[PDB]
Amino acid sequence: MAEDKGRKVVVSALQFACTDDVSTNVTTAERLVRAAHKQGANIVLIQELFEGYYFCQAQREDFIQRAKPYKDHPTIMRLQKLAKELGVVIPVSFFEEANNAHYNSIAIIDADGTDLGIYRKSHIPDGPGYEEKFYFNPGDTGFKVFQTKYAKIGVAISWDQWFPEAARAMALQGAEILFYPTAIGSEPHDQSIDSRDHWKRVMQGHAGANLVPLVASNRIGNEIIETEHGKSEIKFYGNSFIAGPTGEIVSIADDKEEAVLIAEFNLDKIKSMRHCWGVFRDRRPDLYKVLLTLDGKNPVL
Amino acid sequence: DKGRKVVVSALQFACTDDVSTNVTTAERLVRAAHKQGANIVLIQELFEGYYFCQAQREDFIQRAKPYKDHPTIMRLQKLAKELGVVIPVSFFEEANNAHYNSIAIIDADGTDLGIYRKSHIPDGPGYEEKFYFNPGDTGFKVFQTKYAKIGVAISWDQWFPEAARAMALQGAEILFYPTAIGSEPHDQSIDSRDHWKRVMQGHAGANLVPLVASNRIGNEIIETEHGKSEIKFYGNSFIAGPTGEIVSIADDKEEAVLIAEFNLDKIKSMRHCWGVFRDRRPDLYKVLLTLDGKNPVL
Amino acid sequence: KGRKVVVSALQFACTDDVSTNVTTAERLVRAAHKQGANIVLIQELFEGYYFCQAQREDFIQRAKPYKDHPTIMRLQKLAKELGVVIPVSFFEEANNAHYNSIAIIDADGTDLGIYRKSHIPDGPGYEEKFYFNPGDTGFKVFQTKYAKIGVAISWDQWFPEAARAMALQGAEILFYPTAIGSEPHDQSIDSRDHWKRVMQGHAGANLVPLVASNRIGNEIIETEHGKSEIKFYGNSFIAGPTGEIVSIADDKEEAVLIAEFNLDKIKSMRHCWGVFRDRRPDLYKVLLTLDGKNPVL
Amino acid sequence: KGRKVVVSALQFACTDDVSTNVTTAERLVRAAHKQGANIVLIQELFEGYYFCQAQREDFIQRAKPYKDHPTIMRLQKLAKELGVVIPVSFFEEANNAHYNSIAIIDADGTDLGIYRKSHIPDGPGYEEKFYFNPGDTGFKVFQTKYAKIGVAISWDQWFPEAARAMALQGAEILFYPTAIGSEPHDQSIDSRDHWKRVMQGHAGANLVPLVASNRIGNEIIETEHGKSEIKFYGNSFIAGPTGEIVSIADDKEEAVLIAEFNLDKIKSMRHCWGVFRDRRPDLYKVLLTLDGKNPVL
Amino acid sequence: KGRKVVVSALQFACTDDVSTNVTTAERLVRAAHKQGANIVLIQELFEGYYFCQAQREDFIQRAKPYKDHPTIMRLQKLAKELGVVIPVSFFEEANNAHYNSIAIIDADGTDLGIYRKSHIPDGPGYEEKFYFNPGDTGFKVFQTKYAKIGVAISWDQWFPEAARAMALQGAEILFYPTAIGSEPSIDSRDHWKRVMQGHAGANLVPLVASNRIGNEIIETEHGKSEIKFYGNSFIAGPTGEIVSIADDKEEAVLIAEFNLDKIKSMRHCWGVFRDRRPDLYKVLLTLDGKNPVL
Amino acid sequence: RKVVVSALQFACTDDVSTNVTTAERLVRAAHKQGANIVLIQELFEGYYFCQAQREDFIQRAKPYKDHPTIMRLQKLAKELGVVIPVSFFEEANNAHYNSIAIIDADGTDLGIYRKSHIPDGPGYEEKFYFNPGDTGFKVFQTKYAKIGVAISWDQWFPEAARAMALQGAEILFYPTAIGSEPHDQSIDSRDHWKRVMQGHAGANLVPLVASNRIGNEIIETEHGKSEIKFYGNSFIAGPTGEIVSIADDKEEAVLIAEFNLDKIKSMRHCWGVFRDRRPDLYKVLLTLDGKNPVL
Repeated sequence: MAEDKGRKVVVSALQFACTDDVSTNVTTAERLVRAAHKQGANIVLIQELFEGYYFCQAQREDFIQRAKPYKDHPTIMRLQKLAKELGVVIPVSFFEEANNAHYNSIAIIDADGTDLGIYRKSHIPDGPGYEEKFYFNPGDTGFKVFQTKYAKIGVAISWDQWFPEAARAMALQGAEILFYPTAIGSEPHDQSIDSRDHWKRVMQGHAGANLVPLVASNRIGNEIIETEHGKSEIKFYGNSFIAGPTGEIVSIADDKEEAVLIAEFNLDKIKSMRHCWGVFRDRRPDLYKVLLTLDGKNPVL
Repeated sequence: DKGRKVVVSALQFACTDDVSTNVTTAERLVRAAHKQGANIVLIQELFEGYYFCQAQREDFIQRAKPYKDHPTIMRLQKLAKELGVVIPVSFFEEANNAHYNSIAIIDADGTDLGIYRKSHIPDGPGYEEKFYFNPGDTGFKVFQTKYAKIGVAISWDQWFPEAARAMALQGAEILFYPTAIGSEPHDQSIDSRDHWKRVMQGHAGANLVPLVASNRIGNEIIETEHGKSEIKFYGNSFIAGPTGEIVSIADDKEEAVLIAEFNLDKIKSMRHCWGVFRDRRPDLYKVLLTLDGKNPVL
Repeated sequence: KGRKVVVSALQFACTDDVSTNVTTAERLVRAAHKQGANIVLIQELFEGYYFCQAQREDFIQRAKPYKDHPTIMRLQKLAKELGVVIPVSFFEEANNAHYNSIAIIDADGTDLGIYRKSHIPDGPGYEEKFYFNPGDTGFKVFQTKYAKIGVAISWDQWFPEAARAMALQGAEILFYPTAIGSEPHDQSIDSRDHWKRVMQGHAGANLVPLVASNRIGNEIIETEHGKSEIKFYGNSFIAGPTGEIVSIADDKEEAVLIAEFNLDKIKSMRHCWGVFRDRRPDLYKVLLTLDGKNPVL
Repeated sequence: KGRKVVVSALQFACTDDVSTNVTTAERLVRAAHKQGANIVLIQELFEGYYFCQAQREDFIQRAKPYKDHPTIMRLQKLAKELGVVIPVSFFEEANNAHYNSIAIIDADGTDLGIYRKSHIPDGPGYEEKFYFNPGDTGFKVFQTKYAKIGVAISWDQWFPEAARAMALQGAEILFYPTAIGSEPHDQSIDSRDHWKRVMQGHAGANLVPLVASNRIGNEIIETEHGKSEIKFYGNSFIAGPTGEIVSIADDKEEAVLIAEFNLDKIKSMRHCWGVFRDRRPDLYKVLLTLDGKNPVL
Repeated sequence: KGRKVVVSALQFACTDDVSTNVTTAERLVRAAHKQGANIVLIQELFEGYYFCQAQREDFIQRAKPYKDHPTIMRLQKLAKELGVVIPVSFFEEANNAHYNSIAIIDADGTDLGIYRKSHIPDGPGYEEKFYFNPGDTGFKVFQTKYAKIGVAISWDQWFPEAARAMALQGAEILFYPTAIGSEPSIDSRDHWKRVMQGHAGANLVPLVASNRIGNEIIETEHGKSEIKFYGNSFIAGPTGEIVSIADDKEEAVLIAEFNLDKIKSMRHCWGVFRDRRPDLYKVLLTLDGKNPVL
Repeated sequence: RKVVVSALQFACTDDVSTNVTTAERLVRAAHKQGANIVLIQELFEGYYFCQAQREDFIQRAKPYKDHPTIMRLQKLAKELGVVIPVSFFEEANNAHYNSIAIIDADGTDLGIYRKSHIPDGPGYEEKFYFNPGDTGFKVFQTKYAKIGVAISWDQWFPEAARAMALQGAEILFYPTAIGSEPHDQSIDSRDHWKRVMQGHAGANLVPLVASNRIGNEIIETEHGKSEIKFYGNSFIAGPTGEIVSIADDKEEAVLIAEFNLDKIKSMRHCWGVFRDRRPDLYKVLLTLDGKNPVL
């Protein structure tokens, strides 16, 4: 009796705490990637801006200079080594310097060690605790998919995950799995804001509407940043998870543990399911021009 | 709790294949909803009869009727005006040689505010809608009622984030989806109800607007061109709030009246402060105007 | 005297094995070339059975990318070896979209592009809407070594708008690869005469010849509700520029049909007759509605 | 000899009451009119305190739609009465988008349309990116009774690209209503000389006059993390077409600045100077990057 | 703390004898170095009188090729001897085309490449196109031992786009060798400085300008033309503030130290480059404000 | 801005290459007489073929794209530095037009205008050949000036001149081929033709240029020989309508008038008639029958 045929891929969401020291956090990442591969993982997802604290609680001049070029990046070069050694795909999130522009970016490292390129975060959040608009130009790559040894994947970043347009754009270009490294928690100006359920439901919705699985890796722990106006704290709420192509959660972490989440998907069965459900056959792009507005009337240039 | 408040309702009932029975059933539940305080009441898809799209039959097409002087619409305008409630009326539209799965929005004073024509048309065993309906040519609309600016789409439209975003971008404060979905006659292992909820809950959370879904219940057996075909409609009518939470839900067999109050001033303030509309990137969305990921449609 | 072009319609039966059917196509293309053909037309979805009687998940996966398609690549070699133009019908996968498509191969083997079927039929026996996104190429014409040609697919042939669109853009000949027969739900529907008249109208109205290649044979497909059967009724034909039939096959024979046209003299006939001079696009806005009143977005 | 135009920059301190502040605008506009002004410029967001020191939910709901805006409508009445052109800065709600916008009223009261602020500043004291979508009108010029003018907003004034965009589309005069002062996290920043120089640069590069109107006063805002204070530094000015300052206000008093320009003489001095006939747009592609290599989508 | 760099603007009067002028350039480069200069700017076309003033067929001879240029080669030796970066303005012959050009020499004497003057006035009061084709290099930056630098030439000075183009590409200091004066009505010295302070301010990069001084009489098609070049060479900082300036009549050696790391951090925090909108800048690739050029 | 303009008036054979030799040699004399903008008569590539309605004549038409004649008149436009409008019979897929291409002084081809008003009747069976044009009226900005180019029968319609002058036209231009009628030798149209055009100039305050064919022409039709005598009277009119240079009905002519156009924009702008117009009252000009707007 034969196994069910089709390409299988094992994916992983990792969840951990960071210090504001880069060598410590990269060592933490190698360790969890290694544990993930030991559980059979093929593609492994590390959370947003893992090289340090989530520094965007402050709006500081000196924190802008934590950016580094994409070219010859020490963290990327090191994880390229790991990727080739274990035979796994590793997206690497980093703060990019590009002449006078800066971006929250992610380089996709393939399972032979090859850097396949970058995605630059398109949607940039703002407000207390999450002052990203001060640091990052809005991304200019557009939504991208990457052909890896195991799959065509879509990778976007954190706040991108709240936007249906991004998931769909990746899916229309052939993405077979979506990946969202993330940094999200409490909000220092209002301790009654607890966004964790809202956060999951919106992404489950992307998974179900595009009929693709979806991986989110989010940070844990409390971090305190010195700001222009005193110290500010966020408690990162974990809840890393993996969802299947109906938006079912197949694996989930809690709000405090370090975790290695693992799941297997038959990409050929899911392809077949995605097409028979028919949503991509029935879409109406002739009726979607209003999505190219911000205000419901006026197309942007 | 200061601000403009509005009470919405999802209804859920079984249909026969006789229009008079079904409209009497609708009148009964609209009155029950109003009794419980409702301002806007949502009746399910194609509620005038059995869900006839299980078959592909010449005679079934001639069930359509013109938007103009439609008797079912005209009768609920009288009810809308009597109770001062907004009532969207789903009907099978004939428009010269075109046909549409449509919906007419009656305001609380009985005024017909216009129509929306279903945009996304499903197909497959049990749900052969592409055989009857021209794909919709109104575009996604919003309507200004006495109580709120609302966005109404139809059934299968509910699977498409593009449709919810289009209504929200145009100022819709609450979304409405009358529906008819159940089992599928070619495969008894398909159970879409959780998948169906999750995708709608995602629209509500991504646009931060409340969302109302009225779905049919009961078994319906149609005589098709190839023999009997049966669907069991699974109910699960629900109301979701602006973060995607279910605040009110029905099971898969009970007749129901569901009721929720929403404060639109607070929800507006919340939707804006969360920031997604401030942060969208239409400059990077051109690929949504493709089907194949490469070629923009004409 | 003037530019002459010999066209051909092919009519044959299919199994559901690709290699068999392509072998068949190749055999008939060669036979037409031996009789002088420059442009040879193979029927719709000739790679296998007309599977659209069913609405099946597994049949959707018969589709294949346009890129490096093994059937198009095979027939490019044949085009080249023969110096003929060969429109190649295939079921296209393009990411999550799917189309009933056709690639136009020039007489030097060059893939000149594609047209994605625009009008998608539906109903018992012909459940095409389940399988194909409505085409997004628009109507096209293709400059080949012999002629500017307009190629659309099957059900497109019932629409005068398609023919007109092609002719306005310079098509000098129209081609319609086709799959059409009886209807499994009503044995009394016989569409063959109706089908011809409508196509003859297009030919007469635009003053351009027209070529239609249709399938033959009984096909029995297993569907969600049991067996379903179509007898395909052949009647592949070539019409001239006043819509007269110059060549026609019966409803069961395998056939190779040949006809020669003087394209310069037809052009001059088409201009002289006046219609493209007298068209009133100022008064045709209603054709951009479905319902006779509301223009589509 | 030629078309003369008298333009004015206004400068004043704002209170927390809308209708008080619009009356303040009315009084200074009347005073500019009396001294002969044809086009009068009011500072940015003059309806109230500069609220952008804070990032607050409730402050967002201070926005109002462009349609039937009561401050725009009141100012239309005044433009018509006095025969002056008045651009009106306001916080726009447009369904779920919000912008920092300006409506250009013509000397007969006619509302010519709006520009939405393109470049949105950020940082302590000036958290504008929390409130405004980046503008989607693009740079505009408006044809008024007296002159084609280019109006942009505040932070837009640091970008040579905006001033050039407007001059290329025919602006004869540039206007920049502004709100700028000290910064709450660093009392060592005094940007007023820098801010002047950058604008004087635009005037001189395009050979067009330029008007800037800036707020004065200390404003304390209750933020999400406590009181934050800006001292607005005035220095409203008018510059000539070589970038010379012809009129300038101090850092704490109300002012009405007046300057006359001969627009036909300046136009002629611009054509002669030839910079526009000598530009190299074939070499300017890199301006469509952020990072000096990748063109934006 | 940070990379500190000393830059210099030189100003002198030219004779119309080449050896004399190159000897003058060398004397003043050495003097800049003696005061600590790391990068030294010589004014445009310094090997002689400013001749674009005449429409003389004979002055076309003065152009020499980029390859093996006697003046460039001599200045290469001096760059390598003193450890200083020297951009060298010259009149380039290249194959039936001619350009107003400049070649960047690094502190080790390496020839890092060439920029060609992009904007060429077809004015009613010059036929400069007579000598120079419009440049085909586009705007460049060169990585030197001390800094990334952008260099442009004479009329380029007027064009905000050229300064922005160099800045987008990492230029940390801009250099503008020029030559400007007028007949013995108005004088453009303030207009010039204001436009240039403008570019430094908008890009938050320091900016060095070297302009000649002196009267010069050339015989021409009509007869005599005379120009009094007005000097005012200057160095400006990253907010456009003038930190050193020359007068209209004497030789000068201007010196200023910049901390390029502090300036980088200031430039990025001010935020102009984070906030640019290239999606709304297309009209800049038109001449007439409506039609794109090729 | 002192622009010089010319009307030309010459004989045609039915031979493309020779006729192009005559335009060549009269354009050259225009330019030697100081001409900036030089006009060439309608369908000058051969005889006025529209006396017959024959199928083979429709096939005289040519694509706009890489047109033999356009391309040669472009080399010459470039070399002399003169602006030259070029009449030709246009093929466009199955459509056909009576069309004109405006060539600037650097040889630059600036775009086409397509004859809007199509004559009909004996000798002038133009409705048989030409689709009514779909370009609209057009003003081409050239190096020398904003110019208004329409074709032949267009000269009869005040709306066409008025439309061109609302769009910035400083000069109007009309290449033409009119003369005797073959059905009725009593009909003399030369004074009537001159006068209608003079009434436009006056009404818009813009100079006007009408170039026209001379010489006799027999065409073999579907019904026998057919003869027009083309009467010239190629003329330049000023902005009051006064004719300033006028050719005869018989001989080859090179006309010239200098105009101070910045001075004529002042005469016009100051006369007040454009701002005096009442477009709220002109809806009736969008009907054919005097009450039903056309769709």
